[PDB]
Amino acid sequence: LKRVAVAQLCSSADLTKNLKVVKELISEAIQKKADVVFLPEASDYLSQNPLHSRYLAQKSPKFIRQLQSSITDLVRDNSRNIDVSIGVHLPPSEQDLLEGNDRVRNVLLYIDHEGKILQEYQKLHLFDVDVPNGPILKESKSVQPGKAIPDIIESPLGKLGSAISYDIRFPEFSLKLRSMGAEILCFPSAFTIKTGEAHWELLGRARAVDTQCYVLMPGQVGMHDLSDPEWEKQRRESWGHSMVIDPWGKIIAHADPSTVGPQLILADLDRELLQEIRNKMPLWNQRRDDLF
Amino acid sequence: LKRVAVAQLCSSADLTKNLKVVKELISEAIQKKADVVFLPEASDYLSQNPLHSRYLAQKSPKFIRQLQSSITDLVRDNSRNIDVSIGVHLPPSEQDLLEGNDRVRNVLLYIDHEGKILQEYQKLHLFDVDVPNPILKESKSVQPGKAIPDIIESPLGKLGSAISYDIRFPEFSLKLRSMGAEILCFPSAFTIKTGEAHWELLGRARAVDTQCYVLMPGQVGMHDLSDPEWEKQSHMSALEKRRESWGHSMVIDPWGKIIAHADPSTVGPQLILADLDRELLQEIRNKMPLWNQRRDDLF
Ligand SMILES: O=C(O)CNC(=O)[C@H](CS)NC(=O)CCC(=O)C(=O)O
Ligand SMILES: O=C(O)CNC(=O)[C@H](CS)NC(=O)CCC(=O)C(=O)O
Ligand SMILES: C[As](C)(=O)[O-]
Ligand SMILES: C[As](C)(=O)[O-]
Repeated sequence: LKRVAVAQLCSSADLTKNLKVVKELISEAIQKKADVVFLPEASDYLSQNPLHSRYLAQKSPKFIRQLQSSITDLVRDNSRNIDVSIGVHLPPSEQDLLEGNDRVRNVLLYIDHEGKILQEYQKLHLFDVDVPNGPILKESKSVQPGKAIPDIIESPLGKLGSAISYDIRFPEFSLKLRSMGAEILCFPSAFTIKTGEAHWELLGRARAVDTQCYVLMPGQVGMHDLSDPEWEKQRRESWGHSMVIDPWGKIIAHADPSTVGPQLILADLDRELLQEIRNKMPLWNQRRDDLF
Repeated sequence: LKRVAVAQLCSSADLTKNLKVVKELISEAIQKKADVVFLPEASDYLSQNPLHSRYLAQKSPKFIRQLQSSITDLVRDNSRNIDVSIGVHLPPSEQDLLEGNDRVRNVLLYIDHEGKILQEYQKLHLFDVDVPNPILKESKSVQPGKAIPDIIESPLGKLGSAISYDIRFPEFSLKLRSMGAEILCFPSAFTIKTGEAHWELLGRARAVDTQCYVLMPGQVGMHDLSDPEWEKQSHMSALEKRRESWGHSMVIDPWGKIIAHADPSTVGPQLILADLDRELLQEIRNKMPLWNQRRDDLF
């Protein structure tokens, strides 16, 4: 049994305020003896519009640098290792701008105990959706789509496949990650209210059952304060309900609905249980690759 | 508003008795103005073992011919059309036998108002599983299919067909949608343990993944598999001579909402109805155009 921490937070437009919350949650995860802590999509910031996102993304490389140092500081101060999986934004590359693409990158970072960035997964599927009884969102206006399938990470919990929010809606991605050797899948998200109440738990449980993997789901929660009285002169609401799901689709950890804002949930991952399930229903020996 | 009927029943090893139940359910569906009726996997029979299955599959063609005739009779007698989707077994062909394959075919039939068979879908993924808290191995008695089922232009809209365990392989449902499906059916004989766990989850998930209406006809109850004449012939003792099914038949919309569900407080056969709305399906697809956003450059 290995210990995982899944964080639930509420990003603002303020990167310093967010970093403080992120640092405390990681510190809390170390004390509760988790080997990896998982934090939601857009943990660095959420923005009012495409232009505000481009503005804040410029501050993101600094945010990341300070995060890396905080991890090494906390590892040393606590006398135990931890790895960090976190959703951030990134500015366009120098090539990207000359190439005529001035959009930010929605990225999931994996940072080991040495503060070393092991993976930068850029979101493949972008949220361009007219939410029924909800907002009209077009992620592709401010965000550039990723170019590659992310590698399996040999994590302290085991083999990890990573994805971001809307990626969860495309089963072929999760299936491919299992084919590559995933034992654990993560879906850090800033999930809307209306789709969240409809599909969050459903999709999380389905992907766990479909792939026979543990599924980790860090989610943003509540109404986001996008207030920026520096950018405004000189709406977003997230579902929360962060959870951990076993390879049989059972919820084994869930966020406390009462407590407002930042919280941490804990679960112990069992490799024997995972192997038992895959042995009893060997789906990966039963696919019809000849046809599909 | 196109009306579908989904049937829940409890198959025995007696094809004559099973046919009677099926005829009554189709008759009821016509009276209730259903345009298509969907019946479960193995509506012709369930068997005690792989040998029993092969013995019984020999009676299946006669079951099917009589069913075809009943359909045209009922259509005539009610002056109203209905199509029928029903799971049966079929014996192996001469070619199968020539190749050393004497296993039966687990087949989903689509039969039209004229008694004409438009599709025989042979199940692709066979249930070979250690059920947590009876070991089942479908491939001992059943040969896997080799074809992807065509989309059927049904009275309700474009139909994709699948059988039970097929539901666990999302790429199959995704393919049906890619080929133009608006409705998916998963006629089934699902175990209690896996039904409790995953029946509702997988039905709803497939609905949401594909943005299709999902139809879920299920076997229910403890099956009576006794066949004294076969038991005599194969020389079985009492000790030599179990199946129980989940039921919970349902109709799910493209957003994942259960809109029709079997009544738990009735034993044996029952019919559920739902009026399907193509406009709801189109609206959902327009607002979240998943099939315009897939990454086929990578998958
Ligand atoms: O805007 C940013 O900066 C980061 N991107 C997000 O927060 C996006 C929306 S634009 N959230 C999702 O895709 C969640 C998926 C979801 O809600 C569903 O699949 O139903
Ligand atoms: O023996 C026969 O005649 C065939 N009858 C069946 O009921 C078959 C295989 S034994 N059932 C399933 O595949 C149900 C799937 C299921 O229960 C799951 O996906 O967990
Ligand atoms: C390497 As595998 C058992 O996830 O197909
Ligand atoms: C259902 As038949 C015996 O006509 O193939």
